[PDB]
Amino acid sequence: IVGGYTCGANTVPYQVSLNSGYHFCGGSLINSQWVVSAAHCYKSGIQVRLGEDNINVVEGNEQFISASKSIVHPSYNSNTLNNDIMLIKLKSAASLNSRVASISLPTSCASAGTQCLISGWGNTKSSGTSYPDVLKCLKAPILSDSSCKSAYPGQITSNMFCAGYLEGGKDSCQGDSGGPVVCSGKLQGIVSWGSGCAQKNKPGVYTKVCNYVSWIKQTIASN
Ligand SMILES: NCCc1c[nH]c2ccccc12
Ligand SMILES: [Ca+2]
Repeated sequence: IVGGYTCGANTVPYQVSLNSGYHFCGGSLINSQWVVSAAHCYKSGIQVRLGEDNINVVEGNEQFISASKSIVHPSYNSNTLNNDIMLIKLKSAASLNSRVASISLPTSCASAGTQCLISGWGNTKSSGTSYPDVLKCLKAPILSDSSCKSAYPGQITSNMFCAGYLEGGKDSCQGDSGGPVVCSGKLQGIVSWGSGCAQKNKPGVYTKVCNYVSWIKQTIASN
């Protein structure tokens, strides 16, 4: 997260870290046994890390649980990043508490101008590289479809939205991928793609979770 703030430990209880020997992606806990992330985050050998703040230190609130299965969306296209969503099932159910908690799925899609919280352990520089150990947060508005389409001609599908600032300086970034965009207590987005981080006129692009609720529910119900 570029231009954000330190969230504070365990203040974003649904935020998970996906670890394959190192943190590679974020995710959102949506029930005791399932995580939602980006399809571009797919790999084998994932351990889900819940209750994290400093990802490099064991601070006492973590649960580390291996993934038993991953389900990439059937229509994901890695080239266009259309349908950039994936479910991860835990080998065992997390123990839910104040510091490890699920986030509700949307009942309706959020509008342009809604204020959201974006979070992650990704790069904090738009040109350099610096990775934070503690969770970073950004408050950002959803942008109009028209402005998003204008920013990225020919690339924005019905399954994506922009959030952020056209002026630059505040954005999600590398390593934030798969992480949450929560608006009014609902998961509305997943960190998906952008052109660089925090560049003028290149806001971040997010998977539109509201479009996937039926798939997520049905998938969970049968897996
Ligand atoms: N807005 C951040 C989108 C993003 C995800 N992974 C990345 C890697 C490099 C640059 C941007 C990104
Ligand atoms: Ca830790």
